[PDB]
Amino acid sequence: PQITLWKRPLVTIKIGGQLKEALLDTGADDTVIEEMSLPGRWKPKMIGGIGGFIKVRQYDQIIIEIAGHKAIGTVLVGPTPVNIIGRNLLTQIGATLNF
Amino acid sequence: PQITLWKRPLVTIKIGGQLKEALLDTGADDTVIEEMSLPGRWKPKMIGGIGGFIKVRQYDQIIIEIAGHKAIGTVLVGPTPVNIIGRNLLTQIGATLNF
Ligand SMILES: CC(C)(C)NC(=O)[C@@H]1CN(Cc2cccnc2)CCN1C[C@@H](O)C[C@@H](Cc1ccccc1)C(=O)N[C@H]1c2ccccc2C[C@H]1O
Ligand SMILES: [Cl-]
Ligand SMILES: [Cl-]
Repeated sequence: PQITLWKRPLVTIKIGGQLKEALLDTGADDTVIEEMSLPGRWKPKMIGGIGGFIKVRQYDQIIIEIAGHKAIGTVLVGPTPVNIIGRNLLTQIGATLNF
Repeated sequence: PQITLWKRPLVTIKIGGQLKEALLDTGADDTVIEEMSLPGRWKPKMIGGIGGFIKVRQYDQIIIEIAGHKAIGTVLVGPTPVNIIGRNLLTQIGATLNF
């Protein structure tokens, strides 16, 4: 689809068997989801936002369906105020910014 | 252009006669620039992201060029970690996300 930017570009995702709303975020290097369980091993990470850093758990090789499009990649889980689809997964669904 | 997301979507902007690097950020509601001088009066604003909030100075009706495209709109100034072009100006220049 073509998504305009008049409002936040929120879409439905499926991750870990769960449906969530998430933001398509070209400024985000990484994908960051609110607290949930994911399978496999994880390691801690600190990631930096405009207001400082938060501690997250990093899970690799996680499948996500983003507005109907499947992708696999690293997903960070922690106390993010909104669920964020970052560039590591936007690339996989073929998302571009156009003007 | 059509900008892919394999790398950060950094572009050159022009504000106050000077060239700066800035991030095209669909996840940002507003545009916020590192400390610089802008004309006129400012209003207070708090902006929140990952990690919490920062206090910024809001300047309205500022002339700004984004990757060659002319805009006139609200620019926030404050201790942002990187210069960010958000949706208020991305809409002005006609930007969309496409996949
Ligand atoms: C991986 C992670 C998510 C941590 N990345 C970011 O937060 C980066 C940080 N850099 C910076 C960085 C920090 C440390 C190291 N390298 C880089 C600047 C750009 N952000 C990306 C932003 O798009 C993230 C959004 C998230 C958000 C959206 C809505 C509500 C809450 C949080 C963001 O912070 N957006 C906010 C935002 C942004 C600008 C202006 C106004 C507003 C309000 C709000 O829309
Ligand atoms: Cl990845
Ligand atoms: Cl591509």
